[PDB]
Amino acid sequence: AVTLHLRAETKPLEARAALTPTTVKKLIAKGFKIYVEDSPQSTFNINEYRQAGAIIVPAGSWKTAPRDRIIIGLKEMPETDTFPLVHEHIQFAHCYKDQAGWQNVLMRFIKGHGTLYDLEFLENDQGRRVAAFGFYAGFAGAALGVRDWAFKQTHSDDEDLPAVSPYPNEKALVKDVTKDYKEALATGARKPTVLIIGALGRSGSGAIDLLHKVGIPDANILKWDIKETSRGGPFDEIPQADIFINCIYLSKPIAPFTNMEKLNNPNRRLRTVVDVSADTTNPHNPIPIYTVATVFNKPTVLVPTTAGPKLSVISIDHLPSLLPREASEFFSHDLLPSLELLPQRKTAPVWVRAKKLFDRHCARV
Amino acid sequence: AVTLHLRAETKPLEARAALTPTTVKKLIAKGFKIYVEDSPQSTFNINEYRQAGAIIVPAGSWKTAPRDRIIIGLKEMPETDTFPLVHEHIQFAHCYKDQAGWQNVLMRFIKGHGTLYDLEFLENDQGRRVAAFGFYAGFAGAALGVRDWAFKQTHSDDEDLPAVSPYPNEKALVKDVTKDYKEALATGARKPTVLIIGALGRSGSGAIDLLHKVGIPDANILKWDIKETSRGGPFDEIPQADIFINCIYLSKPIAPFTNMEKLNNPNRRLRTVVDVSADTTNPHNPIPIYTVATVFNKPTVLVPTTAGPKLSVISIDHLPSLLPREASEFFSHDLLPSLELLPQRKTAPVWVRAKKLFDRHCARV
Ligand SMILES: NC(=O)c1ccc[n+]([C@@H]2O[C@H](COP(=O)([O-])OP(=O)(O)OC[C@H]3O[C@@H](n4cnc5c(N)ncnc54)[C@H](O)[C@@H]3O)[C@@H](O)[C@H]2O)c1
Ligand SMILES: NC(=O)c1ccc[n+]([C@@H]2O[C@H](COP(=O)([O-])OP(=O)(O)OC[C@H]3O[C@@H](n4cnc5c(N)ncnc54)[C@H](O)[C@@H]3O)[C@@H](O)[C@H]2O)c1
Ligand SMILES: [Cl-]
Repeated sequence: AVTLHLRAETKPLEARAALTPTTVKKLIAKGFKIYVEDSPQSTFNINEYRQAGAIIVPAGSWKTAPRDRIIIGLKEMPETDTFPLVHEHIQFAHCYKDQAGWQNVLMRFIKGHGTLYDLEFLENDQGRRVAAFGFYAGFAGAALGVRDWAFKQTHSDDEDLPAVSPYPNEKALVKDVTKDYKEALATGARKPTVLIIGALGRSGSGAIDLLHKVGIPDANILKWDIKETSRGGPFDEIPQADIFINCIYLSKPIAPFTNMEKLNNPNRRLRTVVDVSADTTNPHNPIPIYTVATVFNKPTVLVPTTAGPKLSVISIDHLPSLLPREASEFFSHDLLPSLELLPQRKTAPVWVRAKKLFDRHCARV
Repeated sequence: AVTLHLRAETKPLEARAALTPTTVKKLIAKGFKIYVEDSPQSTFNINEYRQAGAIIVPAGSWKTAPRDRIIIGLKEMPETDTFPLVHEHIQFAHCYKDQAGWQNVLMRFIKGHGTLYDLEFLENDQGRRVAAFGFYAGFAGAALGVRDWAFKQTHSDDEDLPAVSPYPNEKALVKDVTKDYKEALATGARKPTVLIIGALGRSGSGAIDLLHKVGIPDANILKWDIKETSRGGPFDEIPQADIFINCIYLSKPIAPFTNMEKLNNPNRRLRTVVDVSADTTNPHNPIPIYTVATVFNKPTVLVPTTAGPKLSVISIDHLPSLLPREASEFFSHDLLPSLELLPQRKTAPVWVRAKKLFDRHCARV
């Protein structure tokens, strides 16, 4: 009879939810009791949770909720808040990797006799995260990649892709990319060849998924993972592709995929780099041709080349925000097996690892 | 505007389908035209396919269907069919690994100018299968493993687990297993510990799923993969578990996981071994404790031991046939993205690889 209480998000702009109406309903089928906070920034209507069996409660009511409820939320809590945290919480606390005030954070739990299970460290036994936002970052990344290539075909070099905003569902995004894509083809541009390094992961998968839905031929989509890069870069297949999408979780050092001298070639076809990895400050960044982390309001940045057509990078570090409903559905569904195991949290190693990680980190203050 | 024609299976006791009413409905929405044969032996009611929007046609219609329709089936043609095969066919034809009659099968295509796209060699660019039957193999294996362990609590050593028969659905199989599991716990047996090697793969995840659905604590389920076995065998944890489920894909020699010397021990708790891999014939076999390939009517074989309690092996090589419905849903769902590229089969690499494989084996006659 586990009880869960979905905290409304307070980080501004944040529209994703850690439980969606669909998983709330699955959870109720399993005998969970579920409270959901009314949150007007959430991309899900409160009515959808109500049809699903949720008990609707006011925003912020977690604070005064009985200490049997598990508080589940997605992003970290207000800085303004300094009161002791008494419940077990599930959330991204962003305090395990020395982000300043991480001690304040843990202090509030220590003083409350409260527990943090950190979404970011829910792993299976082999070290893979159970729930991440990969797919839709890759999906959204690819989609702006296409809109950027398309914009370069229909507008002069001195206009940049304008400021982009989130979409209420996937079908609305695909229609808009599709429209821009068809406009590009009317100018006589060749359909893009799109190179994806790291294609077998979550984001690679989403990228590929977007491209199909948009209508780029399958043979136009090159799908590289470990074995295709193993010789080491730079790779000639990068300047030659129209769009290059870097998905990939960087760990090892690794040689660069491409560099300024290979890209300064008047035979270069590459219009658009979409760095889903966005490991820009890393000293082994496989694509060191840019520095700016782009954002929604300014989604692309020029790569100053001496030769070839105008080349731009997308390096948004918050891509799944483009599609909050779908990023929330896939993530909640990724999380749900482990949620089903909350009645066993005191012995299930997914939950025990996360409690021990918490223990290890409190010992550090 | 592809047309697909779902052929009725003729292989004795084959109840699965390559397309389910559910993927038919998704394919129709992408603008495919789908005809479904009305099947005596299929686990789906023809109404389900009719209400998904298939056109219903008699058994055997594919034989004279126009050559615009792609004929999709699951298993092999009757050995006794000799007429020329004129269509594009998608199925498991089993003639690429030199099975007796492989030329005869190919000859039927050569005489007819047909084309085989073999379901078994449908793979991505990194050489991994797009669609296999792993999950419900592991799920059905685990059910049978838990049901054997339990039988050994409630019955005597001279009795073996009774013959099993396909189930109409998951819930039914789960209700049986749960009941037998509940009775076994009344005898004061310890909740079993189940070790799964190959846990991360398709069959591993199926095995984990069943175990959860029957209420085996997550902490009792030891989920091992490539990392956990690198030190190499034998492994002391195998004799110490109640149940061991081998879900590995075996691709090179590796030291055995266990052996009779280690099994021949007063202290051993291991009661039931489920070899889902069922690589009995292979020299690399990592559990060579048994020689017999068990079957539904006789699903365990005795392992003779000189010490410890009664031990059995389950080595059924057609586990997915016990849940033909679910097995079909999961297969058809995995194959679905590939079926969506059929308009592009002449250039989509996944299909071009299969056409290429076919032209290679044809040249061989
Ligand atoms: N920009 C964003 O908004 C955003 C959002 C979420 C995640 N991410 C980031 O995206 C990256 C990947 O996410 P993911 O979930 O898809 O990881 P993932 O593990 O699922 O995929 C990583 C893939 O890249 C492959 N790979 C690793 N190194 C490689 C190399 N040298 N050459 C070729 N292939 C290689 C891996 O084998 C794997 O298939 C991570 O850095 C993640 O933090 C970014
Ligand atoms: N018995 C049946 O009815 C039936 C039906 C389908 C498949 N299978 C068999 O199932 C086996 C696996 O099927 P799958 O779809 O789960 O394969 P899979 O590739 O999806 O997963 C195989 C897993 O084994 C792991 N692994 C490989 N070698 C290992 C080792 N030495 N130690 C530990 N882990 C190892 C891999 O990392 C992978 O996670 C295959 O041999 C297939 O032939 C049997
Ligand atoms: Cl073209």
